[PDB]
Amino acid sequence: HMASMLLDTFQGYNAYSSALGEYAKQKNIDQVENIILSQWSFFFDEEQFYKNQWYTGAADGPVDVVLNEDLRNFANIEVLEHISSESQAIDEGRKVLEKHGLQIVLMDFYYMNSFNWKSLSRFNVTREHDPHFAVLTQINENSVHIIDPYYHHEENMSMEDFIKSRNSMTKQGKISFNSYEIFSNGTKKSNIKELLYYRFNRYLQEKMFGKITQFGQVVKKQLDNKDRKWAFTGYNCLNSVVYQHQNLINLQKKFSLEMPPNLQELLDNWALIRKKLFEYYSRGSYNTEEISNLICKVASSEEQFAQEVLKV
Ligand code: NI
Ligand code: NI
Repeated sequence: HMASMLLDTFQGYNAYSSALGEYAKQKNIDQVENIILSQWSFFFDEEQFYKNQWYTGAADGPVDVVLNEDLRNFANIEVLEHISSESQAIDEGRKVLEKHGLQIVLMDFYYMNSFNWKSLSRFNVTREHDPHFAVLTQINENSVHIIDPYYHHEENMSMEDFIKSRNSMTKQGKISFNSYEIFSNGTKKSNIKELLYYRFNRYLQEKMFGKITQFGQVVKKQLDNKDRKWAFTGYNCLNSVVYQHQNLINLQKKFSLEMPPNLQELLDNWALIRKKLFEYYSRGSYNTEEISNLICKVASSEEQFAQEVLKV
């Protein structure tokens, strides 16, 4: 685990958007960052909930397909998912690094050291096989250098561990050396007002606020206080929603946008939902009716907010 201070890597709103945005920043690719920072989305998969997979937040994953569509539609940027093999992945990395200097790779977070596993043991943290996105910067004789943009860490990983991480079965499915090529046959210029108008229109038309209500209604039905792991998953999933709210506050300041006056209050409500979910998971604090009521209140507040944003 890393000695130095944290890296000033692009946060985005999830691991995928973090990696795309950090890649775009380092390689001077315009549009990508603004398209990420203007995203406004919510999903809920009740099937994923009862499999205790990542069932809510800004976007399904690990690959953010809606973000890929936005990059194509707004900037004519195509993010191609390549698959490779145990015998080919490193040579293909060498070719990518010589041409581009960076390779975006799907990795099993289990093998990464952005989290100090030794020190976290004390706090009853488990080391899970979760998919994550890293940026490969260097291939050496027996090791590689990777950046973790989402967690603002970097490390030298053994060639053995790097290959293992990129060939691993995770809780969400199999990695086979997946990498992400950012391509344009002719980039297109988008604007902040267009990006927000399209996002907030889609949010209302697809009734994404309804998916918050669904999440809340499903929380209300968790009557078993002895099985709370869903609450930790929910806590982690909603980080993406907090990041979108903060990203929109930061867009408002940068571009002097007119916003409804309760954006910070909505962010605060999401932070409270996350606090109550974590403390419920951790030591059984609060109750599922209390948490459900708050999720259903924010659902209505988010519907109203999206309507008010589209008027201005
Ligand atoms: Ni650290
Ligand atoms: Ni800590």
